[PDB]
Amino acid sequence: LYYGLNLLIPCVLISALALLVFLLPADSGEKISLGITVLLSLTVFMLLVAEIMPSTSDSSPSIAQYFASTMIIVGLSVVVTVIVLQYHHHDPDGGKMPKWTRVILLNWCAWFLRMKRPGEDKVRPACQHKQRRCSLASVEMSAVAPPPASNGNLLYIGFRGLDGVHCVPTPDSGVVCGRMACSPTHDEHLLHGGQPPEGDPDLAKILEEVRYIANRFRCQDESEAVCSEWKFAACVVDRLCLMAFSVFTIICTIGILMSAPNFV
Amino acid sequence: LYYGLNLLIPCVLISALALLVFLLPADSGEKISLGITVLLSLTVFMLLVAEIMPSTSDSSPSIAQYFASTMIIVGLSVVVTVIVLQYHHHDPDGGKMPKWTRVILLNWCAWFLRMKRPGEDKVRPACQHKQRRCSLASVEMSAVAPPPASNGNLLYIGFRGLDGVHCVPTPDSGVVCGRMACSPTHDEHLLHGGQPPEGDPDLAKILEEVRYIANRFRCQDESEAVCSEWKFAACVVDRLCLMAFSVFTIICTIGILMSAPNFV
Amino acid sequence: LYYGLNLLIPCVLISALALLVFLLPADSGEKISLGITVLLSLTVFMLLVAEIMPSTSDSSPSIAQYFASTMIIVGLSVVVTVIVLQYHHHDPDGGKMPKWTRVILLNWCAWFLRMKRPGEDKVRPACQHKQRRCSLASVEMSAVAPPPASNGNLLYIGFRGLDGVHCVPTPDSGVVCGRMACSPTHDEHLLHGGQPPEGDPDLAKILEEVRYIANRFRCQDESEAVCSEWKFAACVVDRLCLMAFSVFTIICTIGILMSAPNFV
Amino acid sequence: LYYGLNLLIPCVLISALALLVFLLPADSGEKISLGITVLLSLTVFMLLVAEIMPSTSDSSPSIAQYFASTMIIVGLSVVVTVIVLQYHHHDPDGGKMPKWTRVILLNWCAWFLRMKRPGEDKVRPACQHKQRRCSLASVEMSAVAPPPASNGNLLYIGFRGLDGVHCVPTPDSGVVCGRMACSPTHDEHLLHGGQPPEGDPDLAKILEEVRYIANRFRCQDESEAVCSEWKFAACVVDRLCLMAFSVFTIICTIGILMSAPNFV
Amino acid sequence: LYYGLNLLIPCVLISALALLVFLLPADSGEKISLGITVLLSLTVFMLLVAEIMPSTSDSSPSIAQYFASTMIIVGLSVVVTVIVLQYHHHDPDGGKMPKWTRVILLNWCAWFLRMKRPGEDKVRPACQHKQRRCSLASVEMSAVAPPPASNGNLLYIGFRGLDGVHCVPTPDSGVVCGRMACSPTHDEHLLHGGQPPEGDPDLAKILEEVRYIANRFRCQDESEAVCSEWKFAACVVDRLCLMAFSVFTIICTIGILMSAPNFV
Repeated sequence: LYYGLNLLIPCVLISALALLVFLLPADSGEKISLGITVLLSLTVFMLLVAEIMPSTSDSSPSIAQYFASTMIIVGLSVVVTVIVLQYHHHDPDGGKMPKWTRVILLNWCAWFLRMKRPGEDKVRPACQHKQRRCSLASVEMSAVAPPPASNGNLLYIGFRGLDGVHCVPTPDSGVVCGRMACSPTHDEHLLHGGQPPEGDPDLAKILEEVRYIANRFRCQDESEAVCSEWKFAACVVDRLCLMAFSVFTIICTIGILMSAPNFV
Repeated sequence: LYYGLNLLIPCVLISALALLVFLLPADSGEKISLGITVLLSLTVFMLLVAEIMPSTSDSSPSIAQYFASTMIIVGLSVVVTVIVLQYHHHDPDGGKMPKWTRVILLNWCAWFLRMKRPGEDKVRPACQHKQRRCSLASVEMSAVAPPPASNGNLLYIGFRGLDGVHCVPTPDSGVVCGRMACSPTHDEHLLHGGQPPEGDPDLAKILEEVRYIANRFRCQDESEAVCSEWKFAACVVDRLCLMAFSVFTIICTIGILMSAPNFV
Repeated sequence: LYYGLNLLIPCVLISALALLVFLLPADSGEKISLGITVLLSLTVFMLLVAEIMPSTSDSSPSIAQYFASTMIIVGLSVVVTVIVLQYHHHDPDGGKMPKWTRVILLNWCAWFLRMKRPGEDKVRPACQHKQRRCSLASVEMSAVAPPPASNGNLLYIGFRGLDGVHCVPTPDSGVVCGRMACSPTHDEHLLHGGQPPEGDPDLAKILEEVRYIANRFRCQDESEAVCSEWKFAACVVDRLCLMAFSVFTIICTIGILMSAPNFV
Repeated sequence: LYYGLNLLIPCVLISALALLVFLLPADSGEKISLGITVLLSLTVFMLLVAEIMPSTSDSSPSIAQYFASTMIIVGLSVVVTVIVLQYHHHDPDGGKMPKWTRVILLNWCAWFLRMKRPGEDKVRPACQHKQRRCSLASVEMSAVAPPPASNGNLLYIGFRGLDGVHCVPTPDSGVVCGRMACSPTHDEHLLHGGQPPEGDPDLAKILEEVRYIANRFRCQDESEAVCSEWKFAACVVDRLCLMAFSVFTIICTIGILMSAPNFV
Repeated sequence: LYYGLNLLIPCVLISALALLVFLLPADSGEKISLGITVLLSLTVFMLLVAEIMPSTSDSSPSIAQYFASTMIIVGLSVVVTVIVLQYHHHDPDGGKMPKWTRVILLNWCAWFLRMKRPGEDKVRPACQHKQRRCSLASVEMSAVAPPPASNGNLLYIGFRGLDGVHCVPTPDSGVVCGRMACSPTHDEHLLHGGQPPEGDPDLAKILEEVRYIANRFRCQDESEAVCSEWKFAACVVDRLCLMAFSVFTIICTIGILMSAPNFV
């Protein structure tokens, strides 16, 4: 009665912790260590195995096969932890070349947020009207800008979209000579009470330095955004590995349960 | 004499450390590891158990049941540690969907600060006057703004409450044409000593860039505030788990004490 | 000859490391783990004890009592480590209510810097003149401001002391109409070369935003100062616990030494 | 059947983790610990060896030689981990004197990005035209500035290249007296509507302080860049050590496989 | 053949790692733990010793003395690690009073950079001319300012040297009334085109707030500089301890080698 419980509780707990390690968010600070830490908890347990199946007295290959399979599984998990952490730095050494895994990471992120399976993708409010049709705004295979949206598309084309209307307004809109809203129509005599349009050119340099420091801060902001994106990609890969290993763990448990009468 | 002490001191110390781990604040840096670290301290101790109850010589299911229960308890604690840490990042992968646990976290935070049990909620200075009544300022089921307070309500409606009087003063107050306090009454001839009301439009752009960098800093401030809120939620969940497991640990100790004569 | 040395060196080293852990500064990042790490170093050592005093072959309660006492001491130390770390975050959950331990922490900090024992408090340069007397500047039981000093009192009453002379100069000093030092005496005709006293009101808004960002930075400065104060309080509590446990460790060592002939 | 598997799976897993540790990016926070952590996982395993080859009962030098070789390999790896981490701080104590390893690190970084082996260096689009020739812009043995490029050469000569045309425009270009583009040709009567060219000298001091704080921020930016360069150098050295130890591990595995029939 | 190798390789590896731990830079984050981590690697190894020299079967004081010496050495190293880390925070509790170890740390830093031994101090380019003589600029026993240099002396006397010529130019230089270089000679009629010398006093307040935030940033810069100095001092003390323990380790190895025939 105590043998089965003492052999099942620790193994089941270790198998559950192995999955919980990946279920944890992308904590690059501790993950790389946590994945190994759990492994240590198994090594000590291996000693107890020597009591029930010594390496020179008892010959029980049945449970030894399952133990070796679990050891290989945890080793592969610890190894893939390093590959996952690799996506957090992207050192210049190379390896995981960019422009290849980004399309897969974006697809995974879109499938996690917007479910794709028939349970929620097909069974949902839909119609055959223009609300689900496609046009020049959807089919952008020719490198067309995205539609105007507040999720990072309206201000994107403006700020990040260099050479656009916000920075290069070459299209003749007629505001410089047709409208007077904050734009005098070819008014060359508009003087600031007898002075030029600018009180002191030093203000221009002050504004330039202010914009320079603002861009310096935006550089760190973009670095933090890239770090967050790398963390999200690592978490997505961890979730994928968890989903993949879930089936293997379930199969191993089913085999150990169905093969228990053969040994016990 | 030495057997009972040697079997009680380590188990009691481990049971106390298991609770102290949750009693620790929400230290995401070490908590995720600490919860596992303590577990290691038990694994080695398990070896000592093999001396008193070998897995193939002695059959003592009485204490084995309690040992397995303690192992399952610590495993569940380590597993819930990961669920708690999950509330610290809220990755885009999903899982703990927001807008559901926030109402429970706020309720727990309000109950911890403002006690709700009869010991302090009912036995306190109270009266049947307007000080405890309700009005349009308390019953805000129609999405009404909170009362004016300095705890994050007076400046909230002003700054975060867009489209309000601070940004969209559409209500005709009469200050633009009835009062002269920092608001000339339709005075179109008010010139800055012969110059327009503004010395140089470049100052407007300088102020705009200053406000832009101020908003950039406020973004990081809000990120830090959200991180602190997530840490507080994790600490609240840890305290809840501690309170829940306290009864289980007390019951286990009472059972081990009352069942000691059966084994010893 | 080897038995006594092998039993004394590890125990003495562990007892010294237990105290050195608290002697370490308030390193919240590693302390919480360090206190537990040392504990692990003892668990393995316990295995060696099983060789000299098996749990079912040898009955030696003499040294077993001291071993259990040391185990309880290290467990209490590890437990108090969590209480110490609790003073580093002060989560909204409650527990260590403020306004109670602050007066004790300040007293401990003043006693550590300014020694209070007769060895250095009484034996020091002193006299019965006004240098050691008290007046309205020392007896501030009526919530009086502290004396003017550069240790955080001169600028404190100025900046942090709202409603004072620096922000609300209600006392009629006579500088607005009696002195002309940076204060024209009721000079309403003082114009900036024909212009108002201010060139552009936009400069006022620029200065206001500059002061706003300065206050935003001062907020983080105050947060860091509070964190440093919490770290100092944790270090003070650690030093107090070290001083308390020093006597217990000395008594345990004296007992083990005087009781050695009984066992050895 | 179980003996060979139980002796091969753990050893192979440890050998793979030893290489994966170096395959991990330059994580100075955990690397220094990770390299040692894996070592611990071997120590416990050594205990199991005592079951198959006790230190006083069985004499099997064949596998003992391979075990000692693996132990020495992991020890050398752990030792070189410290030398790698040394490149992350470069303390004033000395040791790894600069100006010597920089030329090797740059060469390694250029070889990793731009492959040098014949597989990709020689087999690639090339021609005997000027596209592959050399001139005064390529042969810069006389300390000549690099060609103008956007990879850190166009703005480098401008900002970091003190005493240049951007800061010391001594070459007579003729813009001060030949061109009027933002440079009045010796126009001494150009007044800002009756005022000097500058409205207020205080703006000059404001711009000077703005540039001072910008340089203060650039100092931290350069510190972060140097830290990133040190991390990249550490990662390059780790990859080099990995490539070096790969051949040794392969040779050890081949020897253990070919020498298995002698022992088994 | 296997006994000697199995007893020498682990001990030698541990002795080398003990020194490599100190050879590592002053990593306060991991050092405090690393020093203890290595210790754990020894505890497990101690178990193996019980196989060759049980605590109740074999009496071998020869190697037991060396084992106890190594244990005491590693314990003293771990203890001194805490004293080294103490120099990283300098808590208000006291202990290592400043103004005493600073002169020793500076001397050690100067001896490490500028070698003092005859191998490099005496054997170097030197002469008996004024290049090696002393004058009022070298003998500064009367608290004289250091010579003008770019290593932190030219700008030091200017910025940090309050009450100097940069802030208190009391010496009558004659520039206020003798030179017109950015200093009108008692020109009271110099008006900014009919306006006072300053366009708007608000610019003075803006510059004052800019300087205030610059000083706030300089405060954090000085804090980081002090932290770096403390880290350098800790690294210097670690190197000193390494050099001290090198002789002890060499003596222990020589003794173990010369005393091997007595035991083996």
